[PDB]
Amino acid sequence: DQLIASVVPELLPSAELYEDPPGLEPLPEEEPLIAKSVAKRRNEFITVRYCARQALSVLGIPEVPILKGDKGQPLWPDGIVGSMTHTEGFRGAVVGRTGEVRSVGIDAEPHDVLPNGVLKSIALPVERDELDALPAGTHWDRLLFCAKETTYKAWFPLTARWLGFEDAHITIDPDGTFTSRILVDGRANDGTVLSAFDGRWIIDKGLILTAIVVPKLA
Ligand SMILES: CC(C)(COP(=O)(O)OP(=O)(O)OC[C@H]1O[C@@H](n2cnc3c(N)ncnc32)[C@H](O)[C@@H]1OP(=O)(O)O)[C@@H](O)C(=O)NCCC(=O)NCCS
Ligand SMILES: [Mg+2]
Repeated sequence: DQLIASVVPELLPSAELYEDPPGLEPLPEEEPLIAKSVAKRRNEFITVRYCARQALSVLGIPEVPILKGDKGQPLWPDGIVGSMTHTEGFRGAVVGRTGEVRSVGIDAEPHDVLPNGVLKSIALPVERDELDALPAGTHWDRLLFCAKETTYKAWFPLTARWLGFEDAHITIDPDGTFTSRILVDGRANDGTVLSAFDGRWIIDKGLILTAIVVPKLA
């Protein structure tokens, strides 16, 4: 039934909430990050971290703050990878152990057309042609955007480098998979090279959810 669980492997626990339940609070160490933030931002930050801590507990990790690094990335415990996402109607998180996977990214977007002008900013010309050829009945522009954001979230923990929308070609399959091909140098922090990612996607509840797992080194 759950969206994240439908697009990631069983060994990565996940949790998701569609509303902000009453009474949640950040951990004390997290409060400074949202002390001057509007209510919508506070709620998304707090609720998503409740989900992340639930998933962490399945791995046997007890309550821990989830702070943000220099580029906004979540700072997980040593030995853990994970990803979080929040949009109106969705907060979700997934975590895993570094002994089982290398990286994970997820992203939820509303299943609506992109705002005016955004497709031109995020798509390669060839991608625009590809999207126009896909079957009618899905907002392929929004799916592409979501998949590219997930690509960055899986890439950044392994490279510590920017990846722009123009720096990867994403090909969407109607069957619920996609691929991301990196067009820039793919050197990762540990000396390996990233060149392509395999992704999965689902549309339900008026939402798109995309996910990439970078698998354990073969
Ligand atoms: C960072 C980004 C991908 C977030 O995606 P989004 O769809 O806007 O927002 P989401 O709600 O899905 O995800 C937000 C969460 O991403 C996570 N995040 C932020 N920066 C991150 C990073 N550098 N690496 C990994 N995860 C990151 C955080 O946990 C954040 O939630 P928090 O602030 O409550 O901790 C997006 O805002 C962005 O800046 N994109 C530019 C880079 C990009 O997408 N390149 C395309 C590559 S092909
Ligand atoms: Mg999003």
